[PDB]
Amino acid sequence: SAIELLPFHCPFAAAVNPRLAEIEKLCVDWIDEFRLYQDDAQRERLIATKAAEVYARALPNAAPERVADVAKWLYWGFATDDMVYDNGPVSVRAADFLPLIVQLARIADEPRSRFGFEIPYTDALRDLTVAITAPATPGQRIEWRSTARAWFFGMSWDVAYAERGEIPSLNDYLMMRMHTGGLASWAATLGIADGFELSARDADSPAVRALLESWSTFALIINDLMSYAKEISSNIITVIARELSCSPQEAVPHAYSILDRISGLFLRLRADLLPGADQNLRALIAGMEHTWRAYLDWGFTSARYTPYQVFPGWAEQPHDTSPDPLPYPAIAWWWEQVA
Repeated sequence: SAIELLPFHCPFAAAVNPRLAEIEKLCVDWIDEFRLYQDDAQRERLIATKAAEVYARALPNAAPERVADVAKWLYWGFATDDMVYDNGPVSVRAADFLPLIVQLARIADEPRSRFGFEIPYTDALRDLTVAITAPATPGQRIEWRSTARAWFFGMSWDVAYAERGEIPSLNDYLMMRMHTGGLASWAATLGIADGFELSARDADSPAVRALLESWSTFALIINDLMSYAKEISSNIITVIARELSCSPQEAVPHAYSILDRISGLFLRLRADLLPGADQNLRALIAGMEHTWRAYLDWGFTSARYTPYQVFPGWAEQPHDTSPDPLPYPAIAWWWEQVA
């Protein structure tokens, strides 16, 4: 059932790499080099995702060659997504998905690994893995490997619920959405492209883990809200509708309440951490700010989610201003980290 989106609140200005044209050209030439499409129509649709633009908005100050390198990860993701999930009327079975997805996780870890059967665009996954990771630091490569594996594991969970034709509880959705959306992998690629890397102390610190998780969650809730109109099983709208036994339209104000309470917590943790933040944590927080705006500015102009959904506009203030923890025990601990 169709919904009406509410305006979005974002206290950060739009930003874009001033060499986007060059970034886009490098990516299109790479798309053609590895033929990440079966026909001209698929080629046009892949280019129309504007994966280069969303990365360029997240990385306005990064070297365009490195923005292009990490954008290949998202173009590959879109090309492989548009193939693997369009593979028959019948839902993909987790038991069929898992043996393929661990092979893709392995190639992200070590592209020299090869298998007796490989899906199309696996050569492209090898190429982008080397392009992204070869110039990176050892620590950045370790982050790339762990966050890629976490995303592939996350995908397996979405496939499990699609196979069962079931909707997860809101608590279970709020735990797993950060994993299924690969925002840890996104953050790892921002580090590689922009040239930053958290200390072990910062990366492990519960305040920074809460910052990363709250940011990951609300960013992917924005993704769900932008993708709903086009989708019409694990969308925030469908999850809340089932949780509260209400209509998808009745779910909308609840979705924006959760969005603004999680965004609100992110801003409190950001305010706590920025004064004492070293150059690396400052760079990550800048990347997080630019990603928030990037998803909104690109999400409503990209063909990836569009028209299906008109931009509902900008909100003067958040839809919910409560500082109280969300009553979801998977993520409630975040609020313990506010100083």
